[PDB]
Amino acid sequence: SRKIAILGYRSVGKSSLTIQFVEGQFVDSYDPTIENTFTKLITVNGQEYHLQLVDTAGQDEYSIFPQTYSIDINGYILVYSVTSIKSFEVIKVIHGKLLDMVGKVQIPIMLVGNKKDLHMERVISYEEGKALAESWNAAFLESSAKENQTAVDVFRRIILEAEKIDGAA
Ligand SMILES: Nc1nc2c(ncn2[C@@H]2O[C@H](COP(=O)(O)OP(=O)(O)O)[C@@H](O)[C@H]2O)c(=O)[nH]1
Ligand SMILES: [Mg+2]
Repeated sequence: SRKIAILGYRSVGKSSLTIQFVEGQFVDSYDPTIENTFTKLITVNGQEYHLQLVDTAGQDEYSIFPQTYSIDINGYILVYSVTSIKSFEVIKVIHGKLLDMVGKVQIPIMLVGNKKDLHMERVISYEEGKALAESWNAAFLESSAKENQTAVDVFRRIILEAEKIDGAA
């Protein structure tokens, strides 16, 4: 049982992949940007896995200081956009600090790149992102809400690293 926190700029497509991922199905999904908690129970290798993710925007991209973000999770999935130097740079910021705040051990970190159909432009480099995810020992993933297959790939790849990071902490 681990809850993964979602950190994605505005209209980055959080709610889109949150619904497409959790359900594992690309549905119409065309609502505003409401915050909430989601859940996804699945079995990997016969082993049960219960994940719960949240999409919030209290103040900052996610606010490091007390602001309803004092949840009790055990995961983190930051969504970076292949078009918003803002989405990926802030994600790298909130992380640096956040990490610095908890000063804990290796926790499940997932760097997912949403809005893949935009990658056609790819403003951020797969590398820079690689070195980043490698820095925190996180996994770098690039998918699209409008695409299930990609999502799925993010579901397995994450649970996987989730395993490694678990061995550490
Ligand atoms: N091109 C593209 N747009 C997406 C994708 N996922 C969501 N979006 C966009 O996200 C925008 C806002 O919806 P939403 O999912 O609520 O983003 P959120 O405000 O960050 O949660 C809409 O303009 C959607 O087109 C995607 O996979 N590809
Ligand atoms: Mg939203």
